[PDB]
Amino acid sequence: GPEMVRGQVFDVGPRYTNLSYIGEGAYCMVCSAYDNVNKVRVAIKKISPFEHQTYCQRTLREIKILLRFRHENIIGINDIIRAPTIEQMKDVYIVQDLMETDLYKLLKTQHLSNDHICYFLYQILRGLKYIHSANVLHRDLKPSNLLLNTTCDLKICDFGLARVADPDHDHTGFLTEYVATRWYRAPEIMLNSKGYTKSIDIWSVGCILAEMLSNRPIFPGKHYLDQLNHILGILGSPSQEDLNCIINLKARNYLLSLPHKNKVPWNRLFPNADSKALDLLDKMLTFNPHKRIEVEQALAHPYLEQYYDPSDEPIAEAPFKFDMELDDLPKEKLKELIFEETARFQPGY
Repeated sequence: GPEMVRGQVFDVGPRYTNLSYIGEGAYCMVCSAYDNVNKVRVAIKKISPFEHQTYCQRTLREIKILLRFRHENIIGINDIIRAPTIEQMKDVYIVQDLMETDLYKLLKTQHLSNDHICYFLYQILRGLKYIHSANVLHRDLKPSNLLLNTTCDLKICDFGLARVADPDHDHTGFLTEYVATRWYRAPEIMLNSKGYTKSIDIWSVGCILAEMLSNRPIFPGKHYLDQLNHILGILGSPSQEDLNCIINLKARNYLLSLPHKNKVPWNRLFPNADSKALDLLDKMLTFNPHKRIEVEQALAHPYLEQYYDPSDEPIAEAPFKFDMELDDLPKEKLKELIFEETARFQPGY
């Protein structure tokens, strides 16, 4: 019958032996297993999304993106297991390269050399350039979404919150709430942004970089507005012309109402960090999203010159303009669309 893992059913069938449980989630469960056709241990997350209309949007988005992206710094999909019919399908299993750890697990325990920090940051930017070249925004870059194997190869995962970029419809009101992880939110998310620009991802990488320099998140806000307060605590009060790009008065006046606080110098917060690294951190974490450095510009920064090579930093061939309108879609057209996009892995194809 179906083999079990910590109680639940985990029937990944005759290609994947020797189940070895790793973790859980709201609808996830991930296990180690032996891939008999290719003789390598692989990862498998078992998604059970079809009850919540919001979980199918996150599942169809990840699956669609991941299959079209092919990049050494973005996790791929090796296989997909589901039932042969739509109505027998209660689960979808995604087979990925097994990855021993992630940056979150590693920052909790290991203190990174400057060579490691430089290398991990290069790998993030190089895969991000491919994402942005496909006109995709990740929107949830944090350490736990950066996998690593035992030779410190880095791969970006979990495109569940990703959108096709849309800079012309990015503006919104003050305190317009947001799904992505709080500690890595750009300040403009809390002021006037829906997170539909590429600059939303650079800020998160900036945050990852700061956390790599010190094994500590730089802006650990505890609720939605403390986040903005943490950022201004270190960047200092936004300049006049910075404020002169915030047209929304509810956001502009909140900023005016705060007492003047001085910039905290980076060399102070990170006094054994490479000075080249602090200067790029500066450009990645500029308050003004338009002043903020772009991904390809970050790759050509002197801090990464030992690795920089634009001919070896590939861009996507197939960009999206298919924002796919997934959230005007009922229970069933999501399930039927997840069913259709996985067909290329079913036997008889």
